[PDB]
Amino acid sequence: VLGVKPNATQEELKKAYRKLALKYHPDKNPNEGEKFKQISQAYEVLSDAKKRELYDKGGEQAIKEGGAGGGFGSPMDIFDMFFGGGGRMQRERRGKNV
Repeated sequence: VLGVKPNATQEELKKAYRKLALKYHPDKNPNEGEKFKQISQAYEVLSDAKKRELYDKGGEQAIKEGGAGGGFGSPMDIFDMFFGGGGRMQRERRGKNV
């Protein structure tokens, strides 16, 4: 979904969300505002110390987007999916029934 390969740097991803926020600029807060929020919060996860480290240490090779029963959600849910195998697989897509 992000158009990036497993060998992508967090910097690119950070850059992507910035563009995403500009691109998915809702200007309709009550309707498309939740979509923005997901990028903002997902971005915030990316900008999270632990998440950056974990990706940097040994996550990159898994960042291929499995899709097949991997916990598919929204484009921003990617991190929620990757960190969802620890008792969070029962959760829902971000922006589903909010």
